[PDB]
Amino acid sequence: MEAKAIARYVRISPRKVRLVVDLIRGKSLEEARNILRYTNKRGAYFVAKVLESAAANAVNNHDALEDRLYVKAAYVDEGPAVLPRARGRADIIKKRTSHITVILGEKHGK
Amino acid sequence: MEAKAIARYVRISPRKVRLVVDLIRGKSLEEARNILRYTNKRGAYFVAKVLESAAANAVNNHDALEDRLYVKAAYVDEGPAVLPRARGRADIIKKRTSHITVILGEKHGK
Repeated sequence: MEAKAIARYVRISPRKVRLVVDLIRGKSLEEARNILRYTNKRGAYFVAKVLESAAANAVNNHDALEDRLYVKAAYVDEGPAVLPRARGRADIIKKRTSHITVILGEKHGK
Repeated sequence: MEAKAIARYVRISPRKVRLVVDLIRGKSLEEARNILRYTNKRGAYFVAKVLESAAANAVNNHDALEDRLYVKAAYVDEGPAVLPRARGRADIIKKRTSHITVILGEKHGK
């Protein structure tokens, strides 16, 4: 009935990612892919990656049909702040992370 | 997907209920409540019921704070069909029922 995928600790600000997921909510899988390819917003690549994982889960788990898939939900949860360069005590700032969730469903199913 | 509630077999056409859930997606819990109270669309009552169930679960069981809750996702799936008559031959579907899902989460992100 439903397929989903989640990407955790993505190194992008939730505020930036939110801009991208709102573009694809409610769109067919085909339309969502097209939108993400032609937007130039930082974060598109990461959202496209989760979308492709959700589609694979739909096809592998429930043998759902990709041409019937659409984005029922897409949202972002705030992750912890993290210090890049792991541990090198230089002079770098802290960046926020995001957890991205995409849920796909198909028009007419079982 | 912090706190989720679902209402199944709602005897209202998915197309009609969708117009209601689109209004509250992404809003804070308090604003969604006011939106539903003032909206004069069929299905508002059933959406309100699912929202309140999700809110009760979030606050009572998940120890989440009502002031930080927002509608991360809200969507409608197509449910079983209703025939034109209860007995005798039928050659068309009258309408479809709907399943409504609402997922609440805390603050930041969208």
